[PDB]
Amino acid sequence: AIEVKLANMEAEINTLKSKLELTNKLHAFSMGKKSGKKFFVTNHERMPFSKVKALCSELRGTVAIPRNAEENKAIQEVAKTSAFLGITDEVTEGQFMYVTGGRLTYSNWKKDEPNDHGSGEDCVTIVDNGLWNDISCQASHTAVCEFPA
Amino acid sequence: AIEVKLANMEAEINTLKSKLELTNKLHAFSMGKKSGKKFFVTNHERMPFSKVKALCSELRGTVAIPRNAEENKAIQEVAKTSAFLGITDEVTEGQFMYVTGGRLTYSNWKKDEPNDHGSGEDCVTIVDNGLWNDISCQASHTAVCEFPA
Amino acid sequence: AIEVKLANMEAEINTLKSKLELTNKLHAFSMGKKSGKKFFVTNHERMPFSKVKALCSELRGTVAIPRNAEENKAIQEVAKTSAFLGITDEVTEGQFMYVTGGRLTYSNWKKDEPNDHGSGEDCVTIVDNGLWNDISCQASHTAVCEFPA
Ligand SMILES: [Ca+2]
Ligand SMILES: [Ca+2]
Ligand SMILES: [Ca+2]
Ligand SMILES: [Ca+2]
Ligand SMILES: [Ca+2]
Ligand SMILES: [Ca+2]
Ligand SMILES: [Ca+2]
Ligand SMILES: [Ca+2]
Ligand SMILES: [Ca+2]
Ligand SMILES: [Ca+2]
Ligand SMILES: [Cl-]
Ligand SMILES: [Cl-]
Ligand SMILES: [Cl-]
Repeated sequence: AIEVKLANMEAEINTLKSKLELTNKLHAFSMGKKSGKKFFVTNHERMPFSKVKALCSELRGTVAIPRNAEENKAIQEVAKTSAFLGITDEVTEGQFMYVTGGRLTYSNWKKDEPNDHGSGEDCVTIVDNGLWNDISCQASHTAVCEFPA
Repeated sequence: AIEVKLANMEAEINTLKSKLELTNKLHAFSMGKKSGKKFFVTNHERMPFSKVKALCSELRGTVAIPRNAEENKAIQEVAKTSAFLGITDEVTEGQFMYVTGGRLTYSNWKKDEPNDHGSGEDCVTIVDNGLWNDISCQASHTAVCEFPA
Repeated sequence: AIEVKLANMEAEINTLKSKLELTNKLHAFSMGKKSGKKFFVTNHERMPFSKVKALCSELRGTVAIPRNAEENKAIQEVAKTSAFLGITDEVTEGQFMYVTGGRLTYSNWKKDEPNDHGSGEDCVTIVDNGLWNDISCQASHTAVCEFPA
């Protein structure tokens, strides 16, 4: 009994793991995930940067970051409005870095941006043109999370 | 060995449970669930109130109920068309009650409504502009379920 | 007590099985699955027929198959563009069959189709107005999968 039931439950657990993996594949598919491409998702809610980071972190994802023009357009299409990107110069003013770490390898700054305007701007929002504008991390913009290809 | 295998399997199960909860959170988010707000969702199918109740119950949710103007707008945008709300005045005519219990707090009745028109109207539909109209429970309207925040 | 921990594990696993089933049901509901009806899903990606089959099969579904006009309309609404159907005449030219078996019954061919045009056309796409056109299986069209009622 004991050992047989124990061996069975290991197979029951592996079966459930396979099923959950499949469920995740189906949900990603219905969410628009393209083959071998990272995908972006939003609940269309606007909130401050820290809340977006906490929200995407919970979902085991990260705040959306475009690494090229294609991804930048992908994020733009998903958000439909201004959306925070996972990029900030909070550590050293004027020096933008990915929240995941490192200096920028691609950018699409609007003319004369980033400018740390007025009282200060350490976050970044992709606007309705695909262009970028640094803005207050306290302002509320659309939450867009990113998941791996 | 046995006690160690069992311990290791309990660990795997806990991990699977967390992963499943993550799948549920990502799904709700992708479908528009707002932070700290109830999750409203529909399959766009129209059916009698009894069927709507059975359907949401089977999903472990309940027929959508607007507790305030914010929730009412939320349900309105998810439904798109006329949809049943989890409210009826089946016990005492004129006394609308939530299917989950309690007297109606918030309401958004249309002019000249509720009117218990014709042979009687004990159910409620959110219609145009998000206003409410009492209607026959046997009539077919969109099924919108709600899940907790 | 080993036996008590084992019985609890059995209860934990069964609880997970029920919860995963609920997650699958809720996701299908959110994706538009109507009661007693099969449902269709797409990620809007365009690809050759063999890729669509492979992808749908992996999700334990199949390339969408319109068995009647209601389903055809449903597939048309989900796809939004030209999409492959789970129907081909690869086995015997001129004789269309479902990928899962059986000779084609209901059909919605555009005038003068199918025509096995040029070097040949053994696949089928639902196009404009929801009508059908036989096309090369090597061409890339929208991937739409169907799942059981
Ligand atoms: Ca600063
Ligand atoms: Ca700055
Ligand atoms: Ca700026
Ligand atoms: Ca009555
Ligand atoms: Ca009444
Ligand atoms: Ca009425
Ligand atoms: Ca042929
Ligand atoms: Ca010919
Ligand atoms: Ca042919
Ligand atoms: Ca043709
Ligand atoms: Cl700031
Ligand atoms: Cl009634
Ligand atoms: Cl072909």
